[PDB]
Amino acid sequence: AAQFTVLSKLRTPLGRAQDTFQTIEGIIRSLAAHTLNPDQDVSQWTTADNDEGHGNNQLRLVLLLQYLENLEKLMYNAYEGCANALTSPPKVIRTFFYTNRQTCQDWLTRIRLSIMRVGLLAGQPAVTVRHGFDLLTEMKTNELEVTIMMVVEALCELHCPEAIQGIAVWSSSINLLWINSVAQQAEGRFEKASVEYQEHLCAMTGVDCCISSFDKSVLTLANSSPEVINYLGNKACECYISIADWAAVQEWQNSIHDLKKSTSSTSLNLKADFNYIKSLSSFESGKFVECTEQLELLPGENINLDMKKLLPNMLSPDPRELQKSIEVQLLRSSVCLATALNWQSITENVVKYLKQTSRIAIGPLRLSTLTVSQSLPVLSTLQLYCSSALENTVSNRLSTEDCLIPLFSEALRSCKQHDVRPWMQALRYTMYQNQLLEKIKEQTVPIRSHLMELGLTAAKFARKRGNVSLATRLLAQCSETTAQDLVQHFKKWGPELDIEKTKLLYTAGQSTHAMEMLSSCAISFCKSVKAEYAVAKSILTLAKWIQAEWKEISGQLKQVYRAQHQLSTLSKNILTLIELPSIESESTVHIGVGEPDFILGQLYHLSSVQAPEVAKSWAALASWAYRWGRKVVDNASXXXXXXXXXXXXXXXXXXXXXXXXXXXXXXXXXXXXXXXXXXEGVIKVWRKVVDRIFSLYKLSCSAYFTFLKLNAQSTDDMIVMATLRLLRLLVKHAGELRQYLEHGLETTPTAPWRGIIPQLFSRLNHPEVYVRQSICNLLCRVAQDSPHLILYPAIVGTIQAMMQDCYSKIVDKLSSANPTMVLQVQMLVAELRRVTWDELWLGVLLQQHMYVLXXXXXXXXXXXXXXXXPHEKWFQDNYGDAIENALEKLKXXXXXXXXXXXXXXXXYILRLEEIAAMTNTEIALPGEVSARDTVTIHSVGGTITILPTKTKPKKLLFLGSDGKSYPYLFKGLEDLHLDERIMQFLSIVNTMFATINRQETPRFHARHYSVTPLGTRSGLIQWVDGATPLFGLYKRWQQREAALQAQKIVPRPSELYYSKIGPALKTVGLSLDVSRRDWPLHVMKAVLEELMEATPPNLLAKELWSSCTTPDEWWRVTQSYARSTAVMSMVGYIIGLGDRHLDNVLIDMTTGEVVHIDYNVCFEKGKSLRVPEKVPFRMTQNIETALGVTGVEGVFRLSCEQVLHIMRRGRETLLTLLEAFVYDPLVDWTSYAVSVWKRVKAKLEGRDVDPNRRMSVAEQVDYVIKEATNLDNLAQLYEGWTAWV
Ligand SMILES: O=P(O)(O)O[C@H]1[C@H](OP(=O)(O)O)[C@H](OP(=O)(O)O)[C@H](OP(=O)(O)O)[C@@H](OP(=O)(O)O)[C@H]1OP(=O)(O)O
Ligand SMILES: Nc1ncnc2c1ncn2[C@@H]1O[C@H](COP(=O)(O)OP(=O)(O)NP(=O)(O)O)[C@@H](O)[C@H]1O
Repeated sequence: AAQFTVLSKLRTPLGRAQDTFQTIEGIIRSLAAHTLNPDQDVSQWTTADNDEGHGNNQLRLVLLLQYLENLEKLMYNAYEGCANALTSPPKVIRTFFYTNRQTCQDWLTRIRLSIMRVGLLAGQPAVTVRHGFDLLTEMKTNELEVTIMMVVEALCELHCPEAIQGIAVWSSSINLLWINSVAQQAEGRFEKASVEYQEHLCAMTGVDCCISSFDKSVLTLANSSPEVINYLGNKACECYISIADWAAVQEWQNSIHDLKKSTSSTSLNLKADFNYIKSLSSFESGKFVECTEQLELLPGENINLDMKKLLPNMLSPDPRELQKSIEVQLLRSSVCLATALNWQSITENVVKYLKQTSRIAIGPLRLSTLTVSQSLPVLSTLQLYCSSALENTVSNRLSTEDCLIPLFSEALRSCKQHDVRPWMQALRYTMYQNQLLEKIKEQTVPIRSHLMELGLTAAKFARKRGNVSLATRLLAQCSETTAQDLVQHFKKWGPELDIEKTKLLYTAGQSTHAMEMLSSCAISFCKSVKAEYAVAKSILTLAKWIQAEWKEISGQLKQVYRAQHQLSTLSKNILTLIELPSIESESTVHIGVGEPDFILGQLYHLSSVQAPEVAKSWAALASWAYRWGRKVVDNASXXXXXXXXXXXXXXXXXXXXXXXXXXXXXXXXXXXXXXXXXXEGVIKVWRKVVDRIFSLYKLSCSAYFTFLKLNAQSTDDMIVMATLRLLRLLVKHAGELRQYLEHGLETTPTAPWRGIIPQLFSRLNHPEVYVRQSICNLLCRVAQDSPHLILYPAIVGTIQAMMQDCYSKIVDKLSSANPTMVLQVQMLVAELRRVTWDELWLGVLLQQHMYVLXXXXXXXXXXXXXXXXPHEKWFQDNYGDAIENALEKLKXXXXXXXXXXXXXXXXYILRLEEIAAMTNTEIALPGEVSARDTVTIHSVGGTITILPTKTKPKKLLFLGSDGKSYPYLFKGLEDLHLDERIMQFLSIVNTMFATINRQETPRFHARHYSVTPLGTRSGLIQWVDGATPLFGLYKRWQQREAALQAQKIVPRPSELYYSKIGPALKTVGLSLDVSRRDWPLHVMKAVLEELMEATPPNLLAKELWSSCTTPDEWWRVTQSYARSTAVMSMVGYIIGLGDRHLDNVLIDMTTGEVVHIDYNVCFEKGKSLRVPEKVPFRMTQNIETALGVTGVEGVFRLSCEQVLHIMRRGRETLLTLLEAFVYDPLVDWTSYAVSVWKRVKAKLEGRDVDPNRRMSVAEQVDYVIKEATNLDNLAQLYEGWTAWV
């Protein structure tokens, strides 16, 4: 319909071009006016004949908005155009829409204000958000506050506090301190938002309107225009209603009435049916008489004592009204059933009522599919589930498990992105059944456990968002206004309830009381029957809380330590917990280990022994032991004295004792030192002391091995860290603690080692004997049941005998299960290596022509001819006279003629038959690290394409069993060994975002491809599909502009830049012959400014908008793009990625994510070039506009801060991996690697640019953004970078 309207020059059956606009404008204005006053009763939009017409009204309202959205897109494409998103319309249409652009834009900006209200009414925040952003962008020259209000409300409905915060900062640069409060409410903090709203209202009116609430001192620690006043007043009521605080609602109503009567506002009025609120309060309080009496005033069919027309007339198409109607119907059914209990008397009519209610409640879920939303409504889903549960209990009389709401504790780890309202609705309908159980004499289903589970989960979610009052009420209900009250009232779900109470006490501010309660609870849990997950959780929580207050708790730990070798409540409790009866001695930790630090180790050991099935207990103990072991070993670089004195039957004894442990080939050095100092039983004491010093490493190794064995449950990020630590300790110290490493490696599984395989292969040249054997055995074992990860590396390596015997053994071991596969793999590798002739001859001739102006040339030519002796036959039959020509020219135009002929014949498409072809192959694809069900190669592409201007790349495709094509890129003489390390690093970084990705719609991810080297110079790189280069959009825009200007090729970036820098330099005195270094800064800034003003800054934004189908999809794609850009910007700045031109940045229109390809200018290599680069990442005009109206002030900055926080927390693993990359014999860095590692470490530690000052995450993000967005740095950049676009 939209296409027909645009293609007809707006001349539809509705009338002329103006009649259509007038009709749409009138309908939109009427609907918008009805939003302000819900009593307008718009004809054909608020009335229906039955319950089915009402759903149709909402459907029609959504369709109208979709039609307008498509019409605008088509008009824009008609007068401006796109780049592959939409097809160019005919010339006649383009000519008409180009001369009428002003009228079309004026009409749109004229109705944009009403469209936002209509979108807000229809429950489609995406429409109003997009329209608001478009309206704000045009406002570059009191309608500004209304737009901000609608935009903030829409963003609040979408649960996007980051965008709200960005908008607050953006608006602060134009009396808008109330936006932050809405941001707080968008995160689920209803208790704090109401207080902030009251504080703002008391200042915008001058009259105090506060109400009684929880202690404001601890509330903050746990987490003038009439329109603004009314908006804030209504939001406060909404916040109070969300947590179901009826008393607070009544108090707020009284306060609002008093404030209105004390200021004669005449415009401030709460828009909320209080009769419905009173009915809800009465129903929840158990007073069914008052509830049924109050329900008679609400609209709709009378309470049960036709079925199709249950909803009343004049109903607004607002989903909020539908939710209220459904709630009223549910309450009526519940009251009717309760009165009927005290089976077809009053059970026959209620079933039909509930069935109709359920049929109506599925409307919103159905509408959620018409628009690609990727998610279902939350309140609407629970309404339908509650109706189903009520229907089941009315017919089964609470006798089947289907009568309960399917809300369990499992939602704790899968629904962290939702507020507490769903739990409130579930609890409201569950308590009714619990109370109803008292009127059923027959057997029923146990609801007490379900109620306890729901209450505990609701309390946990309430505490996680600062709602102390709600959490207190829920905990009290489960247990059947000041912190002191909570302390005096709280100090299969027993242990969970106790731990939750302790956590709430800690959140309220009483850390000492919470610690004491946890200690008392742990002492009892350690003497329980099961206590599996209860002891570990309590001990780990107590240990974590102790580290927080390390300054105020260090004194107590010392006292408890001294008390053990011979006290407050917490100290005595800790003493009793560690002194419990069933491996760490004080002698091995009395050298450089702090006294309070030993208590933590004992606590970790106790947690690990009381719960051997918990992986967390082992990981914590292993980490603590490893850190202290490294510290004691670094710092160290009675029985012993008695043994030495007895075995040596005054200064000599002291010297010998000092030399025995001075700095412990070691045996020879010790013997020489002893002989030179004293002048053989010293070997026993020396061995005993060296073994005692390495006790921490042994304990850490045992704990790490146990943790890895328990993961054959825990995040892979921790697994990679443990494996890296074990490998590093085994490489560094191998002979001192070999007894543990040997057995552990011989018994450890092979699943947690699939992430450090390259490091294992790299450490195969260790200067030891059993170390190499152990690594080889581990790799051989990994090959079994998983040969797709050892096949290519072993085959390439086998194609210093230490680095050869291991590879041969691995290949032999892997060939014992499929010799045919190994042979085919070797044949394929050989064919690929030989498919890298004409190219060699051309290169040799070109090099000789330049190196000529003797015997070296003759020798090189002879070697090349000897090396060259389907495709080779043709080359030989066509140029076999080369040898004769070279021999005749030895005693020289033949070489020049051959080179010229080759160059002329060079100026792509090849065939596989002439350059063999297998089928039904069972070889793994080149790179299947993450593939549970590996796909084998099925065929090979019959054609090969050669990429021009980029050396000699070959695009080869591979067929799979899944009938899908997998493109690849073959490179010759590139040495892609370093790229593989970068790709592995990217995967390790992505590994740290697994936890945060479970409760965030826009996932934190860094797109990357696979790199498979095929030797020392060649390699196979994966091809990225679905992502287009950013330069394409600029090129298409240039072509469109040229075509438009032709009526009434395109220049290259260098040609366009010089054409402007020439006259500018000539107008000041200098000339083009002057060196680029000696160029005025003002001239460069002026040319950059002139170039930016000529290019449109919304190319990418418009392309992304035109690619999406619905507003919801547009919002999802925009958020995905912002988060991906932030993640890649921080990753690139941390590693030091450079050369970020338009051809190296790709964009996936399907999802909105970005992906980089070239990585040869990493590790700050772009800073030292002919034209140095001073920007950390690309933040040009087009990149910033695609982020929205606020730019880098909202989601981008916050996402960047989050990414930096995660990296700073997990920098240990990144540095460990980088160290391994540095010490790699297969990586060609050319102490450059040491400098690179130090630079990365400094950036990760926050000490990027500072002598001794350590910056913060926010400061670092701000500094990087400022350095990447300033015009002074973008002007003095290479012209090929295209800083103006
Ligand atoms: O109360 P719980 O249900 O046990 O929640 C805890 C804990 O919550 P609190 O910090 O509010 O006490 C943390 O939840 P998030 O921070 O991830 O939202 C997190 O612990 P940390 O972040 O402090 O490490 C995680 O525990 P963990 O990360 O160790 O798995 C989690 O669940 P569990 O404690 O049950 O594991
Ligand atoms: N993984 C990839 N996926 C898709 N396209 C790619 C990939 N890698 C490179 N390309 C593109 O395919 C071509 C490969 O040629 P390439 O050799 O990378 O260009 P180049 O000028 O030599 N830059 P460089 O790679 O640093 O030498 C270029 O046009 C790249 O933009």
